[PDB]
Amino acid sequence: ATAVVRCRTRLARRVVAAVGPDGLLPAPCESRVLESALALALLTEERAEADATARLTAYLRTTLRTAPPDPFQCAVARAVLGGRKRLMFRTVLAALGATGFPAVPWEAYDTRPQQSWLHMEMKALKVLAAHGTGHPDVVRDEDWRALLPALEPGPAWECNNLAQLLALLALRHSPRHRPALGDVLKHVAGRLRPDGGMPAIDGMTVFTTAAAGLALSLLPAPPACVTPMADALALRRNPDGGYGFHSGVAQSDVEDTCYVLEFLRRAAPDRHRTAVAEAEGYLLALRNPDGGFPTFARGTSSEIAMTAAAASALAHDPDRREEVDEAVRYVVRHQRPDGTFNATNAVFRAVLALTGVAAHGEERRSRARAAERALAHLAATQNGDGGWGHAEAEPSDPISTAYAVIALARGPRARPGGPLDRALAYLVERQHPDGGYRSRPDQAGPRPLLYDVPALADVFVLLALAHAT
Repeated sequence: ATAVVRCRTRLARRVVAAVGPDGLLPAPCESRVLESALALALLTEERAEADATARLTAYLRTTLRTAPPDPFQCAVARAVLGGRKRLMFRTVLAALGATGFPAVPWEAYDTRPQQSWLHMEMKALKVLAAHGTGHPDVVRDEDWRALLPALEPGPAWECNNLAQLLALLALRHSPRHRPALGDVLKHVAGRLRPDGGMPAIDGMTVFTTAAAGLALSLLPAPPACVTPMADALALRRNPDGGYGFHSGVAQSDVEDTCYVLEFLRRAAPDRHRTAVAEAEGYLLALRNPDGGFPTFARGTSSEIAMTAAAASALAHDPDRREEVDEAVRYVVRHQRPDGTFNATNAVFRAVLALTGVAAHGEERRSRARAAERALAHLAATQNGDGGWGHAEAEPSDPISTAYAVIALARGPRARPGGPLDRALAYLVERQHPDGGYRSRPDQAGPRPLLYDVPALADVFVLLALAHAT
């Protein structure tokens, strides 16, 4: 056939091959400087795990020399080797001796409990700031109580190594929590990767399996493995009907749940009808009065990408027309004067909602105009090699390009030399001999700090090729 179809075929064979007999696509996360530096600080202050501390140290020196991350993580590493976001990051550096502690009232550190990861991280930072400024009396019992999960053995609570490491750095100052510290330090040291670093998270297998299942379910003849992958996802659903990003993550989120719902709707709508209905209920319970959807917790601000993803995922059931149209109207109202709302991810989400949801009359025209401007922004920012980078002046990467391809697949048909044609040729050219893709990562957490789940590059390119072919 075409070079594009041969590319899609080799990639689909690779993604299918990577799915295991348990139905999951493994998605380990690479070591990250921030968590590796915090682990080094913790083990060093506790004079523990000598072999792990030396490997962590060599990992940090190597990584600064050969592949340095963003400037914040570099300063964190050098500290250990030698709005609300600003408060968090400055307190981390101050905890490591790199800057002064923010001169803020202590209430600056208090956060809403349902943002449960951030809540524990900010309690830990409050405790470090209270001790670091010489006011340990400030810490109240409810501050310590929020940190208790960090003293449980096994993998980190919510798969979140940053939250556990910050909590332990705080807890080692408390005489009544120190009996539990020795055992967890053993578990922490046991997490080091082959390169000697600490990963940000245990993995992203739920997110990655769902997105791959969706991509596979969009092929002309989906492979048989979509059924065990649907099964593996549905038996991991949380009590509220939603999905966390990995096994063992109790905090459901909208983005994971939308990928699972979209996949299940295509691959197992009857076999998993109850899981489908429960994920729909999860999303509907989260919807804000303005018609948008938050990332995790209702009452928190609606976000464009989450609003667009939920609109698309809910559009299947005709009983939800009202909710879906309100969400798409929210997307139209929030388009920026340059057609926007990395750069290409939100455009992808918005364009699929703008063109997938059925509409006629004046609303059809309004949505069509919005999608045109978004696809025009993509055409205007396309790089000479046919790809897109994570911002307009950045070199191309396959994942940013994959997102743009999914959106452009909803525009006019590919013409030779046109933007979609050139983007597909870019992806064809970037396929590695083993059939896969290597890419700059685009997942962030805590925003804007990137972490690298390499399995996602193959999956998002496959999703793009499946949409575009």
